[PDB]
Amino acid sequence: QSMKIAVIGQSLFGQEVYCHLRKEGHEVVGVFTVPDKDGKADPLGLEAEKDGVPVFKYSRWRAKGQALPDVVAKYQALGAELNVLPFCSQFIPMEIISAPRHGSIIYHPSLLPRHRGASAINWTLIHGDKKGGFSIFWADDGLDTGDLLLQKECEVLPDDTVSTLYNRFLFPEGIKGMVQAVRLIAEGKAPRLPQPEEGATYEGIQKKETAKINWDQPAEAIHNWIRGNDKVPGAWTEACEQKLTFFNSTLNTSGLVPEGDALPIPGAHRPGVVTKAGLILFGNDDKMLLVKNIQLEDGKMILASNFFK
Repeated sequence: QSMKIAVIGQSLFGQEVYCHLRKEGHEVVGVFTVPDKDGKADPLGLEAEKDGVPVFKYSRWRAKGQALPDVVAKYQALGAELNVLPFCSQFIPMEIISAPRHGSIIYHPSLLPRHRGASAINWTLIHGDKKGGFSIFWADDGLDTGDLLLQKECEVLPDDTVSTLYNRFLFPEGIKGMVQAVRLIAEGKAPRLPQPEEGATYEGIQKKETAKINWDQPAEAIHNWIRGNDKVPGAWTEACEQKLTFFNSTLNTSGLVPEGDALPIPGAHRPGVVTKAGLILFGNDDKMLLVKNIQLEDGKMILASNFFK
């Protein structure tokens, strides 16, 4: 009923799940989160520090092919009965996952078995999926193969980005879903729903490097690529001697015409055009998409229409 929980996670999502668990009467025995980065502490770590809950910060969890003995010891002192992984950027070693009585439950922002692995919201959108959602699932010895506890779906809209889909649904409903899952576990009523084999896909973490734009694709695929990396890590290309990151794409180009200032883009099927509406780009089908914002290599964010000032 009133459980000793280890929270392994990060970000405001992790903070909120932490706060709710405390409000429901559970004891958070410890929090494992990410290091400060940079000069900025993780908000879940800061909140737990306010409360005097143990807080441990790690980027890597392993050495010599095993869980870090340091982390195992710190973890074993806590006596956790359940692990909750609200927003966890990596896979946690099996030695920690399998330790508690009640097991480990994990939030994953896609409709498992679709998009197993990291960056699942990015891959949802990169593939132009028409539905998306999140799962809370029981960790097993596999990679995001564990039985579901609950799953909630939402419609994906044609210009949705990682940030808009997260803020509209996966964040607010996902927090609610994790909290509901813990309540069911506390009550001894949590479902176990084995994942079907049909439709399983896997992708790994999407770092800035692999967000580089492939121009040899139809406009619709390039639009899905840009929005599926917006805002993090940010789809990019090299143009005008710098690395430019593109945000806020749309395929609504009704009434637009390709007149303005050329933006030559090595490797693209046609040059981009800077217009009053934004940056017009062409896919390899000579169809257009429109990018409204550009982030310069130095980090400055601009309206694409203002690129040449």
